[PDB]
Amino acid sequence: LTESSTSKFVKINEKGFSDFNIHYNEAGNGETVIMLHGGGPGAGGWSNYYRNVGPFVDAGYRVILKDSPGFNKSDAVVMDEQRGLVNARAVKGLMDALDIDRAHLVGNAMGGATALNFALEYPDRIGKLILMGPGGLGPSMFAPMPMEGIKLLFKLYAEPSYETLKQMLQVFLYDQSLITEELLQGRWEAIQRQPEHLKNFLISAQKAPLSTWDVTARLGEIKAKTFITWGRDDRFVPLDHGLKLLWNIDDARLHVFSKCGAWAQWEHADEFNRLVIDFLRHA
Amino acid sequence: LTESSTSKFVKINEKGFSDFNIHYNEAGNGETVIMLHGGGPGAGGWSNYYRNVGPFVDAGYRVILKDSPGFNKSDAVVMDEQRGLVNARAVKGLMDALDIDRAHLVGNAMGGATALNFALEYPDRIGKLILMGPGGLGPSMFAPMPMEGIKLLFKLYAEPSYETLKQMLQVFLYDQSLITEELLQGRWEAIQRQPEHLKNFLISAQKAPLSTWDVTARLGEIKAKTFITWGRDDRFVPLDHGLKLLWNIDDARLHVFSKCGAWAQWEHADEFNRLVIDFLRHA
Amino acid sequence: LTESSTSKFVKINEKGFSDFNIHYNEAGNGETVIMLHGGGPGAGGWSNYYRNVGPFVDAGYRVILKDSPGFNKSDAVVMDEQRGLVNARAVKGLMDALDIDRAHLVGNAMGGATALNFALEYPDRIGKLILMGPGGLGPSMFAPMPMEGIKLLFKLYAEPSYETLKQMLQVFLYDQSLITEELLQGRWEAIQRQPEHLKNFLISAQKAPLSTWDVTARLGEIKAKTFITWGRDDRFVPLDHGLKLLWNIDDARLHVFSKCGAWAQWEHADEFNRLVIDFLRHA
Amino acid sequence: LTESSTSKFVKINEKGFSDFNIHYNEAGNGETVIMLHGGGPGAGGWSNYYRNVGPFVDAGYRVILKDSPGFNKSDAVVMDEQRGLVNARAVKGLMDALDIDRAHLVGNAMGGATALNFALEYPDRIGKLILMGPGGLGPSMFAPMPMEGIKLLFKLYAEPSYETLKQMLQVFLYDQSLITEELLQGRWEAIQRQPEHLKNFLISAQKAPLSTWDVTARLGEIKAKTFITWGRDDRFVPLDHGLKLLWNIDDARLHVFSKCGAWAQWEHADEFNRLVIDFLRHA
Ligand SMILES: O=C(O)/C(O)=C\C=C\C(=O)c1ccccc1
Ligand SMILES: O=C(O)/C(O)=C\C=C\C(=O)c1ccccc1
Ligand SMILES: O=C(O)/C(O)=C\C=C\C(=O)c1ccccc1
Ligand SMILES: O=C(O)/C(O)=C\C=C\C(=O)c1ccccc1
Ligand code: NA
Ligand code: NA
Ligand code: NA
Ligand code: NA
Repeated sequence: LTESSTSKFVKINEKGFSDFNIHYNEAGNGETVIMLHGGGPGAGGWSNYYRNVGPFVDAGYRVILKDSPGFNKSDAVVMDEQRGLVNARAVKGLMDALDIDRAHLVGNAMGGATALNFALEYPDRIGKLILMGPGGLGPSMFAPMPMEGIKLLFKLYAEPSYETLKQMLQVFLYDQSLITEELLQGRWEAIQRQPEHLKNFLISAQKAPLSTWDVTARLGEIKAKTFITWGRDDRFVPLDHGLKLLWNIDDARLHVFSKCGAWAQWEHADEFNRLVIDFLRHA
Repeated sequence: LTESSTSKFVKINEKGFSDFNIHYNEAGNGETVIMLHGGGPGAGGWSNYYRNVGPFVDAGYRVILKDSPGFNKSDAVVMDEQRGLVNARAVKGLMDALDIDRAHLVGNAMGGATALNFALEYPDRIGKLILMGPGGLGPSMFAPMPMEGIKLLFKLYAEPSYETLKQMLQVFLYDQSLITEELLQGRWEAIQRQPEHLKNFLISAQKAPLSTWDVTARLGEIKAKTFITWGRDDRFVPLDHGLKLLWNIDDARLHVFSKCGAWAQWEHADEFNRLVIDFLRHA
Repeated sequence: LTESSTSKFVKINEKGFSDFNIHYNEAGNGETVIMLHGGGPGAGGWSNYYRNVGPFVDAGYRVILKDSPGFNKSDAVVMDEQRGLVNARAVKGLMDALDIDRAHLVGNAMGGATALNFALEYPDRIGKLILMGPGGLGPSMFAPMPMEGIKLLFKLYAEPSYETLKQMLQVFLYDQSLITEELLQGRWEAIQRQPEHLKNFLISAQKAPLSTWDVTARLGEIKAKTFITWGRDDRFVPLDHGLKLLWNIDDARLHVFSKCGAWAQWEHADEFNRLVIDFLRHA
Repeated sequence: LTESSTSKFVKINEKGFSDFNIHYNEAGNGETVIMLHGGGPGAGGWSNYYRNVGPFVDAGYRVILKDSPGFNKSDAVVMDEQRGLVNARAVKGLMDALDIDRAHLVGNAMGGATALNFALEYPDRIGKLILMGPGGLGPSMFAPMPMEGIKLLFKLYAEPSYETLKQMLQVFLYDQSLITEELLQGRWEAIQRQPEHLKNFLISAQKAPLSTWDVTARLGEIKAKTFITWGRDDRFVPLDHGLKLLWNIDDARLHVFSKCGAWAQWEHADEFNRLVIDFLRHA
């Protein structure tokens, strides 16, 4: 599978969205699993999940790697509401357009926020819920905020450079040897190709600060079976939030990977794939 | 499989042990997995692991449910050293007697301490290491100690009664509906059948308090791939110790079950069996 | 100072309360400090704060040790709303009746909940806010709930006995040598003298479970300078809630006493008195 | 009081030290309080404690602001052992040279490590122990390590610049408005004046990594009354280590300041001074 061979576009129409272009990468034909990416400069579905798409398709799922609004090849947008919710509206728009009744969701960081908001807003449209270090769940009991990684994410949005990108990826990943030229060049291309996304993200963030994303009080509404993953060494979203989700969601479990930053699906892809596929099949 | 059909005895000779009788329950014939039980009155291998033995044997392992010294049908003993270490010596004694070169270990609570000590003392004799809420790892950063459950364990040792046993099991398990008459009668029979074990446990505990069990400082020596499990609702061994192990053992992961006390292998048997079998096969 | 010499009654009329009798103990004539007690059987203002009233009066404060509705010598009541809020309404009723414009509040456990609700509902009527292990702030990130101490508090409400009272106090206090016959007999007398309070508490608790008390989401509204204290060894209200308050209230500090249960003002009276008086004078 | 008027030098001779020059700033004549600084580039006694020296002297103490070996105006040194211990040896050397029998110690970060090692090695020579976010106490249960601030401290040691110094101070302090030109120019002068200290620090750190500083296992030996302070927002030394000390030292208390980085004695000087003076007088 390649980005090119799996690349698709769909126009969505949900609430605020009118004829809004969503890019996604699709493979497989079984039960639908929609995978949702983080909010860093240059993020997108394919780059975030390229180590996961194959095994999930092999396991028999239909995998959709979605570009959230204002990222990668989806349309540009300035958001005045918290991104988790707006993003979830876009997932519903995509599912309606593609005639998908229910989907399992997988989301890291911003994508975890998207997935939480979707489960809250459209409980009849979700299967299982897989969350990797979801962002926006209020203060940490231990970590000073903004987190180290979030400071770098804002620095790169405001003053994009290849050097600052490398600095951000060094904080993002636990194992520095994973930062190949291929990874760097790829993310840098996505940043260079869509400068408007960077500008728009910063305007959006002013309009709706991270505090507005906090859906903690509503977590008791979630009836989806939930699998929470965390990197032990995540410098972007605090580990204690894994506990917050575990205590507040009715049917959840928590898996923490050692030697792992904020990209567990990439850093620990084999174990992540096995655990999540097992969860989807058997939980 | 039944307790009777799987029941075996072996005399061990390791360090302090001379012609010491160890009872165990064995089934299967593949790679050896030795499962080690907790330290509560009436504990033993079969009762602790009866929901696990079948699936592990089905998966192709040789399962040995070991009775630790001073429990169930193994010989009575008064220990002057911390039980984790003495217990680990007994595992080695059993393996030598049965000509087993390496074993995967599974242990909860006291059995987790046994398994940690074994990995430390005999690193050439262990495969993978599976730890469920291991006891004795020093103070908690959050929980007042002695833990609520430990107070009840000592109360039942000192003044055994069916009522106090039920009180202890109510704290041990998250879901109260799991406390059937079968469970209660079974544990009560093991308590009634070996009063000497109760007396000896209390003498042992005076000679080597829980502080003596703390092997935290040596955790960096462990080279075994390690899978740590915890019940979110464990009132016997504090949840933050799962983090302690995750930060201090080189290659570990942590899985926390929601709605789960100190007997995760029984309370969440299906998920526990699937996760641990996957770990043994693929990690 | 004695209970008898300081004993007063005042009828209150606030919202739901009509000609409702509130008992309190008053001494001193400076700035008013209202001290609010916990929710255990037999609790009351004088017994909870008798080691604190003298030093605060010596420091120049007017101290009011208030009996909350449904405790000690205040009127009996069945509450259908969370007690923190109803209790706070009663504090306002008392202050209005006594022509007190602003008060500093001190409250432990249930009384901490009362004080938080008061600061939220009547921000113009509070000076400084002193909180000792306040109850009802939602789940713990570490402690299984209901807490060990809360289980015993409900057991004593339902089946009052001198033995169960002693068991509860053993969990309440860190240092067992503090449990004198005087303490036990005193609390037992308050329990024996007002059986209706026990019955009513249990009815109230069914109508408004501890979850209803959770004001976490509103903590950002508190503008009062806040001093949070915790016992390291509190088995009634979880230590991590001290962190929750510290991160969520604008101007707070946290002081944790070692070797201390849920009655820090009594167990560590000298240090508590010095710290809180310094805070009132200088913060 | 000024740096110049209080400036003194003393040659020390303790274990490895031979005629080793120690610089310190002294004022007052009562009970001796030795204050010990952190390990950042350009750190020293006067700059670290200039908001504290006056009030402590006013309270009646003899205050010695000590420059640790390899900092500020003390002699250059390459250390092959953990700095906490070597530093503590230097404190003893100073006390012996000045005929001081016992001292109260105050230390932040590296200085907290110095003070812990001193209490362990010379328990007959310490009064009370005041610890502000002491460094080197092993892994955090929550924070990825090396901490954000420690990364910047090493960056500034290796590539000193005014810009990198400002970046470090921005992480060091919670309130950015405290970073005046006076603060920056002062620290920069100390860095420019002693380049050899920077080079030597980096050589020392290679010889004895932060892991070597971990004295956790010995904390039970400390008999000194101990006051632990932490900044809620400390990005250099993890907040949970305040809990570690509180559970492991016999007679400790913990005070956490909100809106506070790694320099609590400067960021919250008034409250810090009041609390520590009260502790020295009355605990
Ligand atoms: O998208 C990425 O891969 C990336 O580099 C960082 C993602 C950061 C987040 O999505 C995020 C969102 C909210 C809070 C914390 C973190
Ligand atoms: O063995 C059992 O099943 C049981 O009821 C309790 C086990 C308790 C422990 O083994 C234990 C050991 C050390 C510390 C904490 C807990
Ligand atoms: O009032 C007392 O002294 C007592 O024994 C226990 C108090 C318990 C509480 O007030 C309480 C309230 C809500 C949650 C936890 C604890
Ligand atoms: O000395 C300073 O003021 C400074 O900027 C940083 C101090 C850092 C430490 O001493 C330190 C030492 C060990 C671990 C963590 C932190
Ligand atoms: Na490489
Ligand atoms: Na049943
Ligand atoms: Na006594
Ligand atoms: Na300014």
